[PDB]
Amino acid sequence: APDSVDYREKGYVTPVKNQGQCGSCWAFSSVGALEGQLKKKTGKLLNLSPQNLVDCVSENDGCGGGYMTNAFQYVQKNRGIDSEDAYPYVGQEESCMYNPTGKAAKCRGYREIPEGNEKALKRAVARVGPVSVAIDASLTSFQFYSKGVYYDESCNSDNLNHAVLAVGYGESKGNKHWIIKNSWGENWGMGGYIKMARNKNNACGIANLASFPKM
Ligand SMILES: *[C@@H](C(=O)O)[C@H](O)C(=O)N[C@@H](CC(C)C)C(=O)NCCCCNC(N)=[NH2+]
Ligand SMILES: [Ca+2]
Repeated sequence: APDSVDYREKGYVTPVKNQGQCGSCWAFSSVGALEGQLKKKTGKLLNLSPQNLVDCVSENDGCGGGYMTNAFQYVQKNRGIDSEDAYPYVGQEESCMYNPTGKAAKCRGYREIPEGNEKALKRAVARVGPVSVAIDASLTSFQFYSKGVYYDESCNSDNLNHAVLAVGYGESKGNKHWIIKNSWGENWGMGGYIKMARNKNNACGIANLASFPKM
């Protein structure tokens, strides 16, 4: 794998969204990974709809939370997911209103990254594209993060609670990092992004629940 990669630079990443108060981080994380694969396979960069996943992925619990693997499994079974235009985010649970006419991507399965393995994660990011991951996002320091490579020793790898998107990795000031796209709006962090310490004993559990959709 290359020393660094940044998928934002290749145009594989849509703009930063804002999930609001709904517990739908898992939906934003999922469409982020599907959006990456869509661009890589078609050349089109398009917003896919997290609302579609929130209302329809019945293995999950809407605004009460969910998993990305369950979301990819839904898109495969359903034979598609709508675009954001065809199924707009409203930040609260509604009945399923999927319309195949608005279908913008498909999914033929998903793959998990070996638990805790940051090197497999790096290679997945290098080979595949943006990868859905989960972290401990509960610390005050994460929430008020503004710039630099994030590291806080109180972060708990066994307390995953927030799903994000790994869109690259690199190194700043001799500190290795992952480039992480969050869903708290473009004002948060560095334009809605965060560089999180890489190769520091799986900090924040970034490699504990990673996965990506097959397309
Ligand atoms: C994340 C967020 O909006 O900030 C959001 O609360 C979320 O979904 N968290 C996940 C945990 C990460 C993906 C590690 C969540 O808590 N999943 C478990 C939800 C409980 C499942 N219930 C049903 N019926 N499946
Ligand atoms: Ca499942």
